[PDB]
Formats: sequence, C-alpha cells, structure tokens
Amino acid sequence: ERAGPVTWVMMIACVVVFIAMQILGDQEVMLWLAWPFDPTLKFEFWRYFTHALMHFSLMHILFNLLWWWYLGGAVEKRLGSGKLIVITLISALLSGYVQQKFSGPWFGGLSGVVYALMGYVWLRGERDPQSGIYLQRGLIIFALIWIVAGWFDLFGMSMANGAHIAGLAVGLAMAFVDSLNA
Repeated sequence: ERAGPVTWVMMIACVVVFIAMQILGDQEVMLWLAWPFDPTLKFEFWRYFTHALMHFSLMHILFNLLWWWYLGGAVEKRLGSGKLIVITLISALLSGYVQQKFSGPWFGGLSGVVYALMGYVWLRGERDPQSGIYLQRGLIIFALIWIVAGWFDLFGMSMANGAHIAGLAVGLAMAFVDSLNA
C-alpha cells in the first residue's frame, strides 16, 4: 500500500520540472511548457496539458503535491489508474482554458486538478460512501482553508478563482456521474 504509477509519475514530473525551473528560470521553462501563447504554437499539443506541471514557489508545489498524493493516490488505489488519468486530463484542460481566457497563457500548476480531486472525493463520499472514497471531516476543514487562501489571494497559487471552480465543477460532475450507477 503506497502511491500507484499515475500518482507517482505526476509527482516525479512536477519535481523534475520545478528543478528545471530553478536552474533555467521559470521563463525558459514556460517558453516550452506553457499554454500556446502564440498562433505558431497552437499545434504543440502537449501545451494544453504541460502547464499543470510547472510550479512557481515551494509553498505552491508542496501543497499541491500533498493533496495530489493523498487524494489522487486514494482515487488510484480504490478506483483505478484510468479514473485518475481522466479526472486529471479533463480538469487540466478546462481550468487551463478558463485561466487562459480571463488572464493570458502565463500560468501553471496542479491546483485546478486538486480542486477537481477535492470535489470528486467529497461528493463521491457524500453520495456513495460504499465506494471506499470520502473526504474526512478534519480534512474537509483543511481543504476549505486551502481554498480560502487561494480565493482571497492569501497565498500565491498561479491560477485564478474562475479556473479553480472549472476544476471543481469537473470533479463534481464526474463524482455525480460515477455515483449515478448504483
């Protein structure tokens, strides 16, 4: 009982990327991994996802990865690799899209995906506890605090509020759908 392959690879990739940003600077890394910021870039398709891999401070990566580890790891063990992969891909594109829409292509990090995972895990537990999946009371509280910090901009998280809701909404939709089975 550890962190599965999707859980573990993402963490590794985010770390390696953060190191690359510490050495080359953020800008050089953004140049390569950010949402297409020019028409000439619109068919470099990794860019619609690789923005989620870049973090700008230690707070930012530390907390995103704690949540990812705990929640993404829970989803992966109890529900499967494919599920985590899908939640991640969809929440990444959507939050990316909204961010980009309201504020330009210069952003990054896994917090959109974390809002999806928070909404997914909380609502699956609410609607379908027998899945094995739920957010603990204590943790609802820490989640909520983490959300507040970002909503009221008490700590720098790269992405804006409309993008985090997009992320949340995706996680809610998917839990909804998933719990619609039984």
